[PDB]
Amino acid sequence: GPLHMIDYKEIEVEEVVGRGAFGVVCKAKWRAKDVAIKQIESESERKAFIVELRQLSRVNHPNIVKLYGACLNPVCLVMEYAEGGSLYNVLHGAEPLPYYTAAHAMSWCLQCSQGVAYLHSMQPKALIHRDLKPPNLLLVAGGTVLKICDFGTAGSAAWMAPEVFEGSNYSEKCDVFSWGIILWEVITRRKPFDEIGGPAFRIMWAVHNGTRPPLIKNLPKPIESLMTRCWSKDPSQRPSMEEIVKIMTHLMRYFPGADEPLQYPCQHSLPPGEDGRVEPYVDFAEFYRLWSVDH
Ligand SMILES: CC(C)Oc1c(NC(=O)c2csc3c(=O)[nH]cnc23)cccc1C(=O)N1CCN(C)CC1
Repeated sequence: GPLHMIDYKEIEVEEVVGRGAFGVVCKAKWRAKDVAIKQIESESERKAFIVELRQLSRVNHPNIVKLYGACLNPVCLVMEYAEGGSLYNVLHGAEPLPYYTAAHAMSWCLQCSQGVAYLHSMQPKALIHRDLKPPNLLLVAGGTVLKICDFGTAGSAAWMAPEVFEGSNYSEKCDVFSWGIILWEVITRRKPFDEIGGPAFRIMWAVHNGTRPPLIKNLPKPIESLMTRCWSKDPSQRPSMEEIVKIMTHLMRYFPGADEPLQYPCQHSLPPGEDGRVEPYVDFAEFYRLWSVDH
């Protein structure tokens, strides 16, 4: 795909917003447009920079970040600016947190899977993201449109498939595991394996033994099936991302109002930690209503 060579004199850096998977993201202006620039900081992030630049350029999809171009002095990428911030920040970040609905949660997960499905259909070899998690998912258009960023692989223990941290023969089915966890996360508004915590290896061990995050009380069985399939030990028993996009598209019939921008605040307090099952943040009342009207 097309790319622009950037003169750094054409960039006016406004403020530093935070760090990506590598480097530093800064809000900027270029060609009088609102951009986000990602500067390398460690010089050891050179491999990551080359990988992201290599992938983002050939990738072209509504649910993957627009790469506008690159500047080589100093070494930085010029991408689109995400107004809403990361999905992680929307779920768990700074108070006051925005209120969101089951429709949003389902819509976000559909959009995410849409991007990943595109990546998995790349020619001649599939493109695996290898790092799917809410900090690498961005929200634009008032939090109604999701974009995948941070392709530096193409603190992640909670979203990683068991075969990945085992160094084993992993395929694109590891992305499917990640998506499974993300689905659980947006439904519950809980950090996966927050209960476990510790350092990384404590989660890795838990997941490796077959620990998955707790089941959700009152969750629809078709969503529950999809979720628990996505996080099977055997990679072959997980669905394809092509199948996930189709299933999720069809469930959106029972999730209307997904295009309503995040605007209402939320004062969020959490139920007891481990009961076996957890309460969803979102309400499935309307789902069940619209379902029984059809079925
Ligand atoms: C992850 C973070 C930087 O994400 C935000 C962004 N990010 C972007 O616009 C962005 C555009 S491209 C791109 C990328 O490739 N990686 C990470 N972020 C981006 C913007 C505003 C707030 C946030 C946001 O959650 N922080 C709020 C403030 N906190 C100190 C840091 C997190």
